Amino acid sequence: PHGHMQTLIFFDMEATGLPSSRPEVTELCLLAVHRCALESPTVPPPPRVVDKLSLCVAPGKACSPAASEITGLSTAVLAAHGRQCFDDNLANLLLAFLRRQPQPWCLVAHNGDRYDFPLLQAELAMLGLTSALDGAFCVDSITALKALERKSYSLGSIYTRLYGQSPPDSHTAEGDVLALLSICQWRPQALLRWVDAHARPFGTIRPMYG
Amino acid sequence: PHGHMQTLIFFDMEATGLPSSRPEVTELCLLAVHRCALESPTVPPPPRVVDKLSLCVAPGKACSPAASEITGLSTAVLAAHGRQCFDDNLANLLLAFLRRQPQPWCLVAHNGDRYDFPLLQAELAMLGLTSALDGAFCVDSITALKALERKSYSLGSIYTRLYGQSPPDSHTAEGDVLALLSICQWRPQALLRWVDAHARPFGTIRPMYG
Ligand SMILES: CNc1cc(CN(Cc2cccc(Cl)c2Cl)C(=O)c2cc(F)cc(F)c2)cnc1C(=O)O
Ligand SMILES: CNc1cc(CN(Cc2cccc(Cl)c2Cl)C(=O)c2cc(F)cc(F)c2)cnc1C(=O)O
Ligand SMILES: [Mg+2]
Ligand SMILES: [Mg+2]
Repeated sequence: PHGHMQTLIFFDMEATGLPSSRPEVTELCLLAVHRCALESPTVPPPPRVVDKLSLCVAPGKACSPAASEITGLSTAVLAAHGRQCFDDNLANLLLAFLRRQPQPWCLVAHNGDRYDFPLLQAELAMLGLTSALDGAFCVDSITALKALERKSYSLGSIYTRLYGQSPPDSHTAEGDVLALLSICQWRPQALLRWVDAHARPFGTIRPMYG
Repeated sequence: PHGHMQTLIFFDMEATGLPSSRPEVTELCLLAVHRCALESPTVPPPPRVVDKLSLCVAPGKACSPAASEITGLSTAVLAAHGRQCFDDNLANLLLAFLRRQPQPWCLVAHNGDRYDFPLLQAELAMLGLTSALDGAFCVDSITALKALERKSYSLGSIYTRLYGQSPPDSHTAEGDVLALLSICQWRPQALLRWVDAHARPFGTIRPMYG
């Protein structure tokens, strides 16, 4: 018996590779927007009032050449920049950031069901924090945007169809979240309605592995 | 006997007004850059690998009309977006974010000595966390950039003198930090040298009030 989502947390991660490789997180971005920014609003500017967290993470293994080409990250470069692994302090930081947002929380990620949600659950499981985000909800924006539009349903393809130019910085987690936000601002009332109707408990997401 | 700063945390806050008004924080942005991004690098792009935290904060009082005009924030709007006050959870979040960066840490803020540093110390003092950032260092970028250039020494004026266009989004904490970073990337080796030579313990910054 959940109510209306109060915060939409636009969410994207980079990783060492695709799911079949048992990947690890290399970058994450959370962009928390209060529902009022969508309910009561060429390309729309982001809301003035948002919370943002963008962090790089040292994975415990090498990125694949393909992963490095598309994400612009490598394990060696992350290490040169002194990045720390996905550890208890990181999980605590994520939770403290989420706690600054009104509940209910809904993570919104493009192909989140395939990529971002199961990998986040796997990282948390490795720390023994298997219930840390049980109270959050989640939606996959490709599922939402397909349903609403009813071709390619990549961020870039959607954005270009809606706006005309290409999105900026397609190759970072932050760039992806910002493009997703812009898409979500096209018809924001409808998007928000769909999320409220379809949000799933994060606890129902199985870890990608382990 | 401190060594070389390992992380430069470009830092800007918005507040309810100027120091003589006993102001409170309304927005903060931390952009942590590893020294290697400056030491071993028209307008330079930001480094690929950075950590960023941008948060809005509910102050315990109204912003002045002048503050609202220049920052684009008001107490009522922050409240409509469900923002929380500057509390223990916030202080913990800030520390957890800083702990993901290699030490020594140096906060870098434009007119930081007048604005950002004393107000941060005042907020922490109100929570009884008077030593929380004792291990950090700080530099005021107006002091640095004056010394290095050796007219207006605002962010916009410097940026325009260095690059040609105007900076983007002069009216947000994040916009300010990003412009500051761009300025710092002009002659980054010299900037970094100056910081290492002049960094001050954050503990020597007196609270703005109280
Ligand atoms: C097609 N669109 C996406 C693809 C990915 C998969 N990638 C990037 C990647 C793309 C190609 C080849 C490779 Cl080798 C890699 Cl790594 C990830 O970084 C990624 C992240 C995750 F959170 C868990 C995961 F398994 C992979 C992530 N997000 C989107 C998006 O639309 O936001
Ligand atoms: C002139 N440049 C700046 C001025 C301020 C002062 N302001 C903005 C403001 C400007 C004018 C009139 C008003 Cl009424 C207000 Cl509020 C703050 O928001 C501010 C923040 C602090 F951290 C503590 C403080 F006391 C004020 C902050 N930063 C810069 C900068 O260069 O980054
Ligand atoms: Mg993605
Ligand atoms: Mg400032």
